[PDB]
Amino acid sequence: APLPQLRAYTVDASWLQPMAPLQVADHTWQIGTEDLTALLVQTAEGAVLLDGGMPQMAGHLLDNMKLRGVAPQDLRLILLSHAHADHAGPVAELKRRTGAHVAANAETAVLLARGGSNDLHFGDGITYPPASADRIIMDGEVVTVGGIAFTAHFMPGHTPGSTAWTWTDTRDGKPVRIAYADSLSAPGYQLKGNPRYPRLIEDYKRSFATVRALPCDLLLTPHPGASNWNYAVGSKASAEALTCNAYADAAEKKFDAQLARETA
Amino acid sequence: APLPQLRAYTVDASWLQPMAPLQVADHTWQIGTEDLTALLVQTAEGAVLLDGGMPQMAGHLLDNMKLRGVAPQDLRLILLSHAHADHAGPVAELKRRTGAHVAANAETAVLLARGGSNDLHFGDGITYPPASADRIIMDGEVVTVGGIAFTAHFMPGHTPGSTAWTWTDTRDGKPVRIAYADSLSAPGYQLKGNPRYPRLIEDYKRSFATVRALPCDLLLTPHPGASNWNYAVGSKASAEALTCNAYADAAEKKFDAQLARETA
Amino acid sequence: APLPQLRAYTVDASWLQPMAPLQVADHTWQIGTEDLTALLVQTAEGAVLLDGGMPQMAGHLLDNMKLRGVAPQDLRLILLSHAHADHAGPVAELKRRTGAHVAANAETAVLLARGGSNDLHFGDGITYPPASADRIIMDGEVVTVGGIAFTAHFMPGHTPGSTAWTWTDTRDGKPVRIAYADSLSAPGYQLKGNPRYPRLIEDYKRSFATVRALPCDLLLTPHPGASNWNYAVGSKASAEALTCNAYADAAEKKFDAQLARETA
Amino acid sequence: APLPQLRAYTVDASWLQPMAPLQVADHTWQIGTEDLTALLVQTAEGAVLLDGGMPQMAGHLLDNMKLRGVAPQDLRLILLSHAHADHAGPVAELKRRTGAHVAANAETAVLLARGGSNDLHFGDGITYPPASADRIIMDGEVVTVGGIAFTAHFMPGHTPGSTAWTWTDTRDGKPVRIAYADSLSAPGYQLKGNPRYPRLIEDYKRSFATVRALPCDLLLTPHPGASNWNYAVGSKASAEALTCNAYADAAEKKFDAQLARETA
Ligand SMILES: CO[C@@]1(NC(=O)[C@@H](C)C(=O)O)C(=O)N2C(C(=O)O)=C(C)CO[C@@H]21
Ligand SMILES: CO[C@@]1(NC(=O)[C@@H](C)C(=O)O)C(=O)N2C(C(=O)O)=C(C)CO[C@@H]21
Ligand SMILES: CO[C@@]1(NC(=O)[C@@H](C)C(=O)O)C(=O)N2C(C(=O)O)=C(C)CO[C@@H]21
Ligand SMILES: CO[C@@]1(NC(=O)[C@@H](C)C(=O)O)C(=O)N2C(C(=O)O)=C(C)CO[C@@H]21
Ligand SMILES: [Zn+2]
Ligand SMILES: [Zn+2]
Ligand SMILES: [Zn+2]
Ligand SMILES: [Zn+2]
Ligand SMILES: [Zn+2]
Ligand SMILES: [Zn+2]
Ligand SMILES: [Zn+2]
Ligand SMILES: [Zn+2]
Repeated sequence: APLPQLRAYTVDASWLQPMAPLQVADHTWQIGTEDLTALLVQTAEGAVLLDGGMPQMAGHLLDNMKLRGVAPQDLRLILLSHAHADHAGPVAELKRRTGAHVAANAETAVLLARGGSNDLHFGDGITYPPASADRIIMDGEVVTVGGIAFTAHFMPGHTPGSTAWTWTDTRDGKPVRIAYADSLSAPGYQLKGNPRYPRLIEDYKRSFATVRALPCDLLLTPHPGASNWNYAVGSKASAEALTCNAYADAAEKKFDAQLARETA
Repeated sequence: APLPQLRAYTVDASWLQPMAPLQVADHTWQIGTEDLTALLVQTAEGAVLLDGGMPQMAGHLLDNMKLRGVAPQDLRLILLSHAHADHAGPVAELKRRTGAHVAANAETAVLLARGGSNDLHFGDGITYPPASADRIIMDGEVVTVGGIAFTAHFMPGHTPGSTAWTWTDTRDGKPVRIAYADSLSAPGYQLKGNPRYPRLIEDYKRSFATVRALPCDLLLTPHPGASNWNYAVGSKASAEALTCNAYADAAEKKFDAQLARETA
Repeated sequence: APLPQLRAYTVDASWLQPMAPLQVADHTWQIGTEDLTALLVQTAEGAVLLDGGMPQMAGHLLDNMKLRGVAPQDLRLILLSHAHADHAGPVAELKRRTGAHVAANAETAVLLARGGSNDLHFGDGITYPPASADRIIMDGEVVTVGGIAFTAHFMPGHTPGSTAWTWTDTRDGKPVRIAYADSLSAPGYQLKGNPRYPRLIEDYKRSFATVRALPCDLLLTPHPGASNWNYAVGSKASAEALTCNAYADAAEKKFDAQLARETA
Repeated sequence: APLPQLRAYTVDASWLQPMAPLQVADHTWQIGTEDLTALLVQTAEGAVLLDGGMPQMAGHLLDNMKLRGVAPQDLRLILLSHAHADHAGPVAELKRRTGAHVAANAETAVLLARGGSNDLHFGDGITYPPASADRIIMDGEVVTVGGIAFTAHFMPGHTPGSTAWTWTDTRDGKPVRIAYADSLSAPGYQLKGNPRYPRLIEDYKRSFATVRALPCDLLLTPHPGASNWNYAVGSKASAEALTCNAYADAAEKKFDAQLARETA
């Protein structure tokens, strides 16, 4: 009766379905897969990547960047929603091959520094190659790259270092306010009385309020289905998208229903 | 006209005035200096150290531990109020010579991991030897060592990872509630509109409320004068001590007066 | 045509076949599996663990330590042959649950710090949870725990930080010289002209000489079959064991034959 | 009788005497001070910095880079001779302000990661702000930036991670072979029987041989006086420079004389 074999982190095939760059605004592009968001922001002094997807998407991300005429040495900064394997996967590899820097909060940095191991909820089930954060950022801090300002809004819950990012792009000269909000889901989390996360419910609730007040004309999420995006239909991909008010309100209903039946 | 020489971190002589162990409760001992708190908690399965003082206090701390009959290999865990050079100084050296582990929150851990460099307010002026946190702890988490439970209460302000520690000791069988609260001071901090700490005032204000609600019969602070302790007078050292309500209220008045004249 | 799924590191079932502690000398015990070595050395002031095996062996190792009456807080130090997933697997978990310290050379430490990712030969195929080395040790340095002295002998090759450990135990008062030598194999390695390891052949050759001159009356290896141990047969497990001279000489023949046909 | 105050690392004033860029070859420039070498190599795809000097030279280095028309975001890579405070001082600050990457061997990386603390010979006397290495390089590995190839040659001694760097520049179309060799000095080191560095003498001796065989038409050292450079006299600065054979031979004589009188 030998000990069990290691099991790999296997996801849906749509999460790994490569797609060509889809334009969101004048400078923002979706370069991930059909069901996993990876945002590229092209500026005058370099490019910014927000999330990367699964660990095996590093090559694909570099291909799409090459399609936009962004050389590896042109990727200046990597930003994260939260340091889980399905969003921060290729960060370590992308750092070795692009010469980019990684800005994250303290909670995301320590999790990224241990490759997602010892997760508060998942343990060691979803390990990815570890990467080191180069710059610790605080709640409400401003990151500027080539004239575009990225504001961090801490929204703890899914992970302690969950972050929503907001910046103002243009839609052919028309200023658009874009908010990239993190996941508000608690898949399988023990919500009440979790010894690894005592103030979990208080963090989630305040985070629901933080997403509602985001300056946002167009919302995006690490999973496009969470904000009702559909990357397949190209031009019509943002048609049935959700506001921030709808996003936080629908996520809270699921949280409360889950919180209620957890007591049963 | 050469570039200026490096300058060392020099403190008051009372901060480095060694003192014999002073008993606080049945298991809690003060083993630091006259004006710098270093708390030793002796249990059945090992000892816990809360803060260490200046970097040059490592030898003195080990001497006082030897006086209490605590061998180096008996120090099991090191806890921190905040990872500044005058409180977390000897941590790196104490880890090499005691085989102890260090529990800290994410914000304190990243600061401890870079030896206090790149401080949000002090820059590189107060560098100390870096040490690595072994266990990341969350707000309200419980650390237990030999039957004594240590609860963490996040109180950001002085540093982003400022933590107050509470535990229940005895005073000859009589249960006493001890709270070791961090500094609530902002010495020279730019409070309003600090780009390195945008939500600084909101963190301080909520932290004033957090210290008021601490379960506490006897309060201690990293600087004994802040809670009106006087380690010199031995038995009478806790006579004119302050409550948590008085501590947070007096610190807030100074904060507001400082906040008010900062606008001038 | 989606991107391929992650694959887990799967090994032979004998590598994960738990076994009861098998005594090697008066203080040295084998507490790993049938085909994976994990050595426990019990002293007067604590215990030392050499290697741990696969990542999923942490619980089993703690059980065997409990069988020898070694509490988790009695494990003082963890030593490594090399920081590959099949030998340094449970180190990160064993540190969280035993309060132990990890001594390794610089090369092993950086590899352990990135969880075996970005391997010089294996890439990211064999990732394990990352752990941090607490004490950097040099070639020929002495580690002492409870009167037993452990000498490190650098033997680069399999990994840049490969280390053989030697110490003198007793066999009922009779002093025995034990050498725990690392693997001398290069499974699938590109030997000549490897850009990630330019001086690879020079390191291997000098390492063959280093193992020959080890003070050794009884040799052990991370894979028991490499030194012709057979952990199943209990008392007869060390019968057909190899000397250090035979071990290094047989490994060199395979290296040269592999080096010769690599040119073809 | 209080404990002593911390003391700062104070050097000679010539070590901090800023100087304008002095041209060494078509692409190599000296941008440090009069008695501390900091080499800038300008290529088609970016710039490379070799060493930085004292920690307070970060601003000066960026000024000289601005004089050569090298923006901060144009510094792609930082290379180190050894991670002591007087050569690797501004690395941490230069990483935050240039978006550059740091390549170092394992031994230099761990020392750089702890800010030079716990030195094998100096203890905590010469602490500098810690920085993290982004890419671990092996002995003889090739680093290429914009068509210029940098070869690492490990030469342990002064520190375990001491590295000499060689590359081929031009002197108006004429190919020149430049070797930047590390210090071969052991100032105050205990050479024979040092428990922190057991094989110290063997490392130094083999390192004397490694510097002799360096492909070198023009040698430079972290301290210009060690190779008989004189940065003050501008055009005549490389007049009385030493070969590699002379450099290693003169350093060995001092080592042996020091080794001989250490036995007395
Ligand atoms: C770690 O990755 C996730 N979880 C899993 O893949 C497994 C472990 C599972 O929960 O079944 C996780 O969190 N995600 C999110 C998210 O909203 O972030 C959603 C929607 C669910 O999928 C990924
Ligand atoms: C970094 O150490 C401190 N600051 C200094 O020593 C210098 C830099 C200074 O501010 O003049 C700091 O913070 N302390 C506290 C505290 O309450 O924590 C008090 C009361 C003031 O002294 C120390
Ligand atoms: C990373 O673990 C090893 N390699 C593998 O499991 C796969 C990747 C494989 O090479 O097929 C590795 O090295 N080992 C050794 C050793 O001597 O250390 C031997 C004998 C072969 O197995 C393990
Ligand atoms: C750590 O910096 C050094 N040492 C000191 O500054 C003090 C501590 C001292 O030894 O008196 C050190 O090593 N250097 C070298 C070198 O060759 O690298 C030389 C020539 C001497 O100066 C610097
Ligand atoms: Zn997730
Ligand atoms: Zn997800
Ligand atoms: Zn402080
Ligand atoms: Zn203080
Ligand atoms: Zn291996
Ligand atoms: Zn193996
Ligand atoms: Zn030096
Ligand atoms: Zn020097």
